[PDB]
Amino acid sequence: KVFERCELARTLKRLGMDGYRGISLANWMCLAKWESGYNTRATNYNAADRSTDYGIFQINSRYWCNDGKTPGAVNACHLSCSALLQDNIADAVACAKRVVRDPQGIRAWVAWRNRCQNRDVRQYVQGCGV
Repeated sequence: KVFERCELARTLKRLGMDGYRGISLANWMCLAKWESGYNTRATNYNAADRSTDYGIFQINSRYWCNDGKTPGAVNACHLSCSALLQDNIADAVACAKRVVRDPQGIRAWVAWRNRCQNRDVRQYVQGCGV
């Protein structure tokens, strides 16, 4: 599923993401926007290390979910990577929360550092009623 902007903002708010571990909804929107264009079925294989990024947040198989084909990988979210490809994003959200419970927080995603950090991210949630 490819979410429309405001639809996703409200979906994330309903799932408890607004201010989760200090991260505003607009930061999560900026992250989803740049990671996948709000696309839950997006996948990205990383030839260099044999891992794959899954879903709307492009969560990596090396540490977060199990896809069985990533060498010496772990599954910190304790989910099959398939769960990160559903139209319903509850599991992907549960996993993104797990990710940010670690020290780095939202900084875990380099795309967030490149396109969201220290930027005016208000536009991602404007007019969405969140």
